[PDB]
Amino acid sequence: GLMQFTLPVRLCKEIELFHFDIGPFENMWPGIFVYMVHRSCGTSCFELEKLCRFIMSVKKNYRRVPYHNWKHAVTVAHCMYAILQNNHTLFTDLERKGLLIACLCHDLDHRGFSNSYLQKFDHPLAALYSTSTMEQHHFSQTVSILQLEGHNIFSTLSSSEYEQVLEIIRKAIIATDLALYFGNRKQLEEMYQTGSLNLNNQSHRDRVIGLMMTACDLCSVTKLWPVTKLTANDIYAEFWAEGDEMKKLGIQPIPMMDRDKKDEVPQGQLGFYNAVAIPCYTTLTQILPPTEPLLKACRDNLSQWEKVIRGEE
Ligand SMILES: Cn1ncc(C(=O)N2CCC2)c1C(=O)NCCc1nc(-c2ccccc2)nn1-c1ccccn1
Ligand SMILES: [Mg+2]
Ligand SMILES: [Zn+2]
Repeated sequence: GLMQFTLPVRLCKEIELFHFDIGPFENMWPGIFVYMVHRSCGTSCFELEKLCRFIMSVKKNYRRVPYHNWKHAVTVAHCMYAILQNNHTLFTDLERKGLLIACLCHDLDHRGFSNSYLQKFDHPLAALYSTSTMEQHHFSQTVSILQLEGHNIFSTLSSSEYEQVLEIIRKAIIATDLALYFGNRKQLEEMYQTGSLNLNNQSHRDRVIGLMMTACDLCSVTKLWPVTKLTANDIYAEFWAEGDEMKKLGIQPIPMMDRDKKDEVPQGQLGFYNAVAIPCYTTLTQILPPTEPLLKACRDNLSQWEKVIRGEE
C-alpha cells in the first residue's frame, strides 16, 4: 500500500511529456506502466500482485514482430497516460482504469498482418469476425487473460461497474481499427462545429474515446524525428512482409506494402500525415485543448518528411 514505483529523474520528468520514448530496456516497461497506472488512476485502483501478473501475461501474448509488439503496446498506453494527466477532470474513475488497460491490450496476439490479408488468406479469424477482424481478436484475448486465475485486476468492481469497464475496453479496442477512424472523426468534426458535442452524452464520449485511441495508436508521428523515422522502418518491415505474402497468394499488393516501391515512402508519409495523422490530432486538440503538443509534434514530423523529399535528408 505504501509501496510507490519511482523512476530515475530523467524518466520521472520526461514520462509526463507527450513525446516521451519508453527506451530500449524491455525490463523497465512493466514498471513504467505501473508508475502510470499509479499516478493516473491511484495506488488503490488495482491489487499490485494481480496487476503485475496481468501485465506479464499481456507481454507474453504479444509476438516478436517488428512493429505490433509489446513496445508498441506500452508506447500507446504512455500516450493515453499523457492525455489523461493533461485532462485530469474530464474522465471518470472507470475510464481512467479501463483506457490504460485497453491501450496495453489493444494489439494482443497481433501477427503483423492487416485485416485485408486475413480475409484474402481466408484465416479462421476472418470467418469468426467479418469486420475489425484483428481488433475483435485483441478484445477476445483481453477477456481471456482477465479470466486466468489471479488475473482479475477488476475483482473489486461491482457487477455493473465491471460490465461498464469491459464495455469501455471493447469500444476503445474496436476504435483502433483505422477503417473506422475516418467516419468517427467526420462525425466529431461536425458535432464540434455545429456545437452539438455533449460529453454527458455517452455515445459522444464513446466517439471522443475512439479518437483518443486513434491518437495514441498513431503516436509514433508525435515523437522526436529520430524516433518517428526509426519507428516507420519497423512499420514498413511488417507491411513489406505482408506484401510478400500477398504476392505468394498471387495478388499484387498495394504499393504501401510492395518493397519494390520503397522509393515512394516519403510521399506516402505526406499522404498519411495529411489524410490521417494531422486531421486526427487537429480534431483531438479542438475537443481537448491540452493535447495540442501532439498536433504540434505531428506538424514538425510532416515538415521533416517534406525535407526528406526535397533531398535535404
Ligand atoms: C506512421 N504510421 N503509423 C501507423 C501507420 C499505419 O498505417 N498503420 C496501420 C498499422 C499501423 C503508419 C504509416 O506509416 N502508414 C503508411 C502510410 C503510407 N505509406 C504509403 C506508401 C505508398 C507507396 C509507397 C510507399 C508507401 N502510403 N501511405 C498512406 C498514404 C495515404 C493514406 C494512408 N496511408
Ligand atoms: Mg491494431
Ligand atoms: Zn496499435
